[PDB]
Amino acid sequence: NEIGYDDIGGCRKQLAQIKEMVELPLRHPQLFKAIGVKPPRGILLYGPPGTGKTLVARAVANESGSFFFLINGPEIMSKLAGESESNLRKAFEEAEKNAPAIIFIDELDAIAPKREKTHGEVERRIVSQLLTLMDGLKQRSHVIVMAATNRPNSVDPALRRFGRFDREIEIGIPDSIGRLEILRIHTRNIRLAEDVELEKIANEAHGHVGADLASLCSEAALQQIRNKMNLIIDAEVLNSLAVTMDDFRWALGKSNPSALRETTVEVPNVTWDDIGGLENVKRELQELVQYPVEHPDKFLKFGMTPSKGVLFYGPPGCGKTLLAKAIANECQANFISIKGPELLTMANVRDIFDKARQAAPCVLFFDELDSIAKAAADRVINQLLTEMDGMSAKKNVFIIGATNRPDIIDGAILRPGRLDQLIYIPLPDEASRVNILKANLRKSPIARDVDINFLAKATQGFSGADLTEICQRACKQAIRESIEAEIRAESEDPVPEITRRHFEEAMRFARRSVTENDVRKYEMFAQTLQQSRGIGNNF
Amino acid sequence: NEIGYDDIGGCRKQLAQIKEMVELPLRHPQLFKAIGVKPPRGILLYGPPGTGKTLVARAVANESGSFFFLINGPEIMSKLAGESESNLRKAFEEAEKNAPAIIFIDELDAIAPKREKTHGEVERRIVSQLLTLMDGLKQRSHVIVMAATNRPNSVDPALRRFGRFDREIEIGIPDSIGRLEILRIHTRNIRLAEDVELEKIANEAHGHVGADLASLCSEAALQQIRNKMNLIIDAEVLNSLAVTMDDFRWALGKSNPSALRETTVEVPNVTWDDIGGLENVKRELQELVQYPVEHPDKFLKFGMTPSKGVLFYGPPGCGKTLLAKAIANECQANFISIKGPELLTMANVRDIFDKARQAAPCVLFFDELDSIAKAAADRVINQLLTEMDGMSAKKNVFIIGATNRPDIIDGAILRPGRLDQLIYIPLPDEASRVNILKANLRKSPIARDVDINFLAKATQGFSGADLTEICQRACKQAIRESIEAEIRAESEDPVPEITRRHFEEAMRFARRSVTENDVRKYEMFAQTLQQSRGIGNNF
Ligand SMILES: Nc1ncnc2c1ncn2[C@@H]1O[C@H](COP(=O)(O)OP(=O)(O)OP(O)(O)=S)[C@@H](O)[C@H]1O
Ligand SMILES: Nc1ncnc2c1ncn2[C@@H]1O[C@H](COP(=O)(O)OP(=O)(O)OP(O)(O)=S)[C@@H](O)[C@H]1O
Ligand SMILES: Nc1ncnc2c1ncn2[C@@H]1O[C@H](COP(=O)(O)OP(=O)(O)OP(O)(O)=S)[C@@H](O)[C@H]1O
Ligand SMILES: Nc1ncnc2c1ncn2[C@@H]1O[C@H](COP(=O)(O)OP(=O)(O)OP(O)(O)=S)[C@@H](O)[C@H]1O
Ligand SMILES: [Mg+2]
Ligand SMILES: [Mg+2]
Ligand SMILES: [Mg+2]
Ligand SMILES: [Mg+2]
Repeated sequence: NEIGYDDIGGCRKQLAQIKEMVELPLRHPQLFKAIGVKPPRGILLYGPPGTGKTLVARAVANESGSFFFLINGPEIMSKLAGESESNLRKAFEEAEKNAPAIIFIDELDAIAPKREKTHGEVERRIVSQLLTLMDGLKQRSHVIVMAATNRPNSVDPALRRFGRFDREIEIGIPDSIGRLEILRIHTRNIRLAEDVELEKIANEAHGHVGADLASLCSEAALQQIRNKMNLIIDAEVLNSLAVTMDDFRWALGKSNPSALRETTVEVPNVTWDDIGGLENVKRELQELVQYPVEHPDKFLKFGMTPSKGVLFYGPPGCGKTLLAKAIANECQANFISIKGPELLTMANVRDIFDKARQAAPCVLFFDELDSIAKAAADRVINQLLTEMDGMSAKKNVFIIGATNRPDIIDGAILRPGRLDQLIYIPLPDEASRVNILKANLRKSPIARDVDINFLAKATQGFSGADLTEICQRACKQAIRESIEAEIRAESEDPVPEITRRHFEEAMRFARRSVTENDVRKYEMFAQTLQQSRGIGNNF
Repeated sequence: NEIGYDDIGGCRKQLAQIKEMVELPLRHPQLFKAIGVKPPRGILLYGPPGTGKTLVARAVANESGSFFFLINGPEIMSKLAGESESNLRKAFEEAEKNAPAIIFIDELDAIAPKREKTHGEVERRIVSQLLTLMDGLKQRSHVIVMAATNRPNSVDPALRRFGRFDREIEIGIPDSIGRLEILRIHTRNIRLAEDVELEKIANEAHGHVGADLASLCSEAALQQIRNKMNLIIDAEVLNSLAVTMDDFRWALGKSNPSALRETTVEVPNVTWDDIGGLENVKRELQELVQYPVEHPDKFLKFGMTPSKGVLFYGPPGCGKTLLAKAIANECQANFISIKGPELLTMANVRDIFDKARQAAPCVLFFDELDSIAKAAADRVINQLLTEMDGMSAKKNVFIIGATNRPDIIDGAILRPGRLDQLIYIPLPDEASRVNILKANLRKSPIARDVDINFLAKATQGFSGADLTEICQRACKQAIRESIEAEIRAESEDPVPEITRRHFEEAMRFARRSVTENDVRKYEMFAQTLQQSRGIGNNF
């Protein structure tokens, strides 16, 4: 029952990073003496609630082999004024007496809030004592101080300094692969039916931290019990209890994960095959994003630093969002998406650029920039420009912007050193429209009588989103006939695929979302955005 | 006199959940052992004041069969600091000593306010002690901690974490059926006249929580006593005391319920019969809302996910609110209505979307969107967009918007994934007008000389609101004639039905509300909203 590294999933990188700082010095002390390293003695784990950073603490407690002392934030603050000071002092004194040792301070924000913003005098005295104790740890003393907080910005800045907590590890939101690892860990003692495919549950559990995935496994078991209890304890029933995929899907539907609104920094699942049409832009994006990462030596050879800012602009529904996700996928680079409405609803723009820096190859995408232009907006745009200037081209963070309104985009964002690579995403041509329909219909069963070539030549001027709407309306016709066919059978297989007749009905009321007059305006700005940075038509 | 489950009405599902989480593990521990799920240990009951959560606590205390300890937040906070700390500690200690046990903390917000926003130090110490005690409950110990608050957002977020009050049950505003149940519960010991129909009172008591209904019964009985005494104790008078429907209606008229301004999440009472002539829109809304819920298998089969966003637009007074209510009714889905003025009058949009998520099949309606456009407005619209983008299409929450001003609707709301299903609600045609008049006159007696076809022919270009106005004017004419006839009879039924002369009088000054020029503009915007998302007529 004792927790170990095997009970933690989704943070393989972080655990190895912790081991290198807690276990490796003790196993091989001569490595650090040989090279002259100052091994870290302050480690701060941070991340949203439920990510498993108290679990990591329990793992290090039971695996490090060094004396472990656990300080709980609320426990210290629940004591009287004098007794909270003594417990902190006794914590460090015992650690130095039993070196090597690890002091773990869970819920550091409870002990060490910002002194400027702290009201009580006793609380501020505890923060001061912790700083004194942290500074009182001699280099000889083999004492590593670990801390965990889900509010890192609420901690006193003095503690996040050299010599004090100076190494920060993010136990963040797990990705799809990590979610599967957690589910496997939490289903080891739960009977599962043969139809349970935890891979699908992991892929569908967006926004779920390990704490949420633990609840999901628990709830699915209860739903299994509910089904049996409702029908009905006989031993046959007890031996027939096995969580089925239906229970997991029921649990996933009712689940309300706590990390839905957190920014995601995972590699997207969109590939080139999801776009297809924009061949030239694919090649251009590879050179702008892929080459600096894969072939950094060649750029050093030719002596010119790559520009790491791009701007997609064009008519709505032409794949600007898909392109940003596909390129990050090809490079296997993290992807942060910040839609324009999110920016306006929000020192938080600085955090986004901080997250992008932590993700070493990262594509930082600012979608729907037209919202800022159509609009706080001045503060948001100026903050973006300052952060872009603070992002060096030598760091593998690529900034991409997308706008459906190149007519109202501030020229400061196009300045060299900023989104100066201007890529125009036009309406698809007939050949492109064929590929878009093929891409959209991959998952759908289509009858042999459907000619995508005919659809492409009928959807002249149709944006990529419009073509998706035709497919959606084609499927709805198939579902309608499927339901009607089922009623006839019950009241007295029938439609297995999406036939041509469905597409005929789908295209009856279809109209292009971008008018030819609008296309003329977009083609005008394909020639004048580069020149929309001086006086222009303002005088 | 002891309170039990029979004394609680309206919250049947919540009581079932509480039984499953409290009683069922003890009856069949082997049932949980077999499937490897550990029952929960923290339950938070939340809801507006008076909904019966203290009543639920009393019921569980008298029915669970496990040691029950009650902690009243005001009682703890009325004691000195050490006394309050000792009382909490003793509560938890006694609960652990007499397991299985339930600790109920009534008014948890009084004990555990947000520490950042708490001024005193003793309060913070109490909150920290509560957290420590919650974390000190071992898995082996069979202690379930329950808490009740009418201000869940005022509770310390740390207490709503995993391993803490991690399961929340909403004891919310009862619906008509629940109101009838509560009224029946509270009329068990009150003598009722044979003419008392509690169903009508329950239907008419909008915004009444159980406490308001208890007060309503008490006030009706007081009104009966008052009426009897005003005439006048003789035993005949005492035995003639029976609450009549007049007393209940008087009490209901004088009652001022506390939950009037709370958002309602009930299934609406509007059916298709209240609309009539919008058959194509009815079928479309069925396909959009009902099919995903009833036939998810077909959507998964054809491989394309359904869009969960709709936008009604068209001339004013044509039935956009009625359509949303009726579609919510047909699917038996919960309905939340938020009007534009409400949004502008308000971190609360997130609350609306959370409520929508809790109601599993829910139609979230944003009516009178023209108010935002005519206007805080930017913040509201950006929050709406962000929340729409956070609502996955795999969850059965459907978002509908209605606007009488398609000319000033922000294009971001029409983006694919957002309210991209644009449905146009035109002025009714002659047959639609006939159906509207038939629907509006169902409850009203009408003379056989009234020809609805003639009215429909005369009301060319009239909206549904105008036809309802015509009906209201006819009824006013009938009431006036009835009053005049009554006066004549008293000073010396004559008007049993609404004759065609009344309709002739009503139609005399009736004019259409949507001009033909406005009809032309609406018909044009029926072609250009899909295209109002790029440059458009801005350059
Ligand atoms: N990465 C993970 N791998 C496996 N189980 C996990 C993981 N993260 C969370 N869990 C489970 O969910 C529980 C969450 O508890 P904690 O680890 O204390 O969460 P946390 O990281 O401490 O977040 P806070 O800030 O303390 S609320 C754990 O006890 C595990 O049972
Ligand atoms: N080239 C394309 N290939 C395949 N699908 C496409 C393409 N362009 C657009 N789509 C579809 O249209 C949807 C929206 O496209 P996006 O990638 O968001 O382009 P966009 O520039 O963001 O336009 P909007 O304003 O967001 S609709 C995608 O999710 C696809 O379903
Ligand atoms: N669902 C219900 N069924 C029956 N009676 C109810 C119900 N809800 C309230 N009542 C009655 O109204 C009284 C007040 O309800 P309480 O449960 O005491 O208040 P509450 O739900 O705790 O709200 P707060 O937040 O404590 S003011 C109860 O004692 C009952 O007499
Ligand atoms: N198709 C209809 N069938 C029956 N009654 C209708 C119809 N359209 C409108 N009405 C009547 O008019 C009232 C107002 O209609 P709504 O449902 O509010 O339509 P609307 O789109 O909201 O227009 P407004 O601006 O709110 S009046 C309803 O309560 C009905 O009494
Ligand atoms: Mg923790
Ligand atoms: Mg997009
Ligand atoms: Mg109460
Ligand atoms: Mg309305």
